[PDB]
Amino acid sequence: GMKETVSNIVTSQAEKGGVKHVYYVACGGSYAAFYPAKAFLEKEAKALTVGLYNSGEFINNPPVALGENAVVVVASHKGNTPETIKAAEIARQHGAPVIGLTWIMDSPLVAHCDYVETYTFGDGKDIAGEKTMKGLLSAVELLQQTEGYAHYDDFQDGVSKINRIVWRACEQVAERAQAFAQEYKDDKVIYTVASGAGYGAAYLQSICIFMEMQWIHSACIHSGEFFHTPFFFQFSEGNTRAVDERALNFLKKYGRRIEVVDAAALGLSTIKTTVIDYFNHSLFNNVYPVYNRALAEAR
Amino acid sequence: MGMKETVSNIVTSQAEKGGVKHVYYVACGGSYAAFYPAKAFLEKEAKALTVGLYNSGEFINNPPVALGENAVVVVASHKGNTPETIKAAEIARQHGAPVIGLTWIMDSPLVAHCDYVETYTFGDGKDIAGEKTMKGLLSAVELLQQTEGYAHYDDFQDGVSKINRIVWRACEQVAERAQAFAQEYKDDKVIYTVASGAGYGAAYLQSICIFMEMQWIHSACIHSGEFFHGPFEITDANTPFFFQFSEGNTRAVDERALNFLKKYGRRIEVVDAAALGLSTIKTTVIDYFNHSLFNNVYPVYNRALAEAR
Repeated sequence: GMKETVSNIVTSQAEKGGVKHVYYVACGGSYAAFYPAKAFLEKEAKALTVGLYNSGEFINNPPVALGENAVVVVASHKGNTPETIKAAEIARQHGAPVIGLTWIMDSPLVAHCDYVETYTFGDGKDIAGEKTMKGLLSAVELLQQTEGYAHYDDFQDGVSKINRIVWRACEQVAERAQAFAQEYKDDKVIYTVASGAGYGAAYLQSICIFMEMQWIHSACIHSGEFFHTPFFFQFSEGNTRAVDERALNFLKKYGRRIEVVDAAALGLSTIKTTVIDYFNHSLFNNVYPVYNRALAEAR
Repeated sequence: MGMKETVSNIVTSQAEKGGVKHVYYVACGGSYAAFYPAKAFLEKEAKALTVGLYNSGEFINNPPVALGENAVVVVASHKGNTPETIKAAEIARQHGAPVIGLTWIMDSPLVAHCDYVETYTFGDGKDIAGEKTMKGLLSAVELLQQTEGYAHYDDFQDGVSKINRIVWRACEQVAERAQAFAQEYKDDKVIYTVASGAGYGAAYLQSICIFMEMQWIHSACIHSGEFFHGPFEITDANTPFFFQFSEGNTRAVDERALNFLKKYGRRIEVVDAAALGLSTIKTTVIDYFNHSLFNNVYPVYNRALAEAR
């Protein structure tokens, strides 16, 4: 478990000055999957630092605080990406404990980590166990076991709820997804829009899905960026909902074509407002496939 | 010298309160990516100091819990009237965090909500040594030097003394190529920028600003790290790339990406810091000068591209 893994780390490093620095390092889909974890530590930590790196950049330009007071968390689906493996090696060379997240438990990556955690994956998976959620649980536990986390139980409550929310949401959007697919099957460019701890899910939707999967041009616009062609709009619940609302109003005043995917309409608010931020990504990242499958099958 | 003094006042003021432990850079728009080098600087170089970089909207709606008496907030607003950025300054001040404001305008409403104000050079013929990005960086270098010490302080200052001349010469130097670029690309509906490292924000600005809102050409900014491995899925055949070839610790990342794109025969406009005279700056600090180079060279390319229509 993450709890136990972190316990072992906090123990192993206590005599070395403790855990002061957290680095999430991955490529591609796995990089975006750690954005909620970075957002969590940035919002919630008073002592711990957090950094999120592309694996290439990390191995070519490691931080000076990489050492015995750093924990490095690496992710690679197949446990094969050479740059992420090299990140783990470089971490261990500096005396930093390495947690690997992988689906393939005897991949090359496992050989260069101190701890390995796996996640649920594919159709039918339980969301409470998915990669993003393991990344978040690493952050939650690293916080809780170093400085304390005031909303630990609220977070675990959220973990116990998110699977049911997502399965229901996927059912709920299934009709709209059909219409969306009709209305957008000829578009060569679709923007995504998001903010806050869920931003990474919209970034994945642009890059991994529209561009790399469907040869549709895309960019992901932060909601705050409009002040200073259709839009696939991520309307979050929690502390940046007001940022998103302002952006949506703006877009509608230009009569843009906008597909709105609203966390509040999809039942996310059974999660307590103390932690709801951190569950936007898991909602959107597991709801978008309904829209994407429909889009692809209209083309 | 002014930024050294400001930070000196803050270090003194926060000393009997536990010291400065957290630095936040907050802005909208063009000011925001302008602080990416400062973020990259503290992330690479600091052992104790945390750094965060925020859009003002997100800062005011979701402020970090560490915002308090051991935090410093640097806000930037050009005319000093971004309501969100004024509100960011006010929220910090309410939390007991010293605020440094960056503006071109000493009279602006922003000045009334900052503990300290620094101005910066602006417009054509400006001293790059004094530009917004550079003041952001100097806040970071002084905050680090005056708290933990900074091993490359003098090298950093050397860089500051050279950057203005490097940038003006590079602007003259690319004038011819910029013409050719303009002709080559005048008919294009999509240009991607590519970059890595502490200069990435300049490539982000180049996409989202210049391209996507000066020629209304679809653009996006892609990190060099995306082009390490096949398959080549991201774009179709004819989509071209405006490629920021950095000097410093991520040059190798960029070199890999560049070779990947050439291997697949892509249309690439290369702007190379190494070929524009940045390499007089010591390698200990050269990462931090990429932004100021590219952000001040791109105008030449962009003016010619807009004219070629």
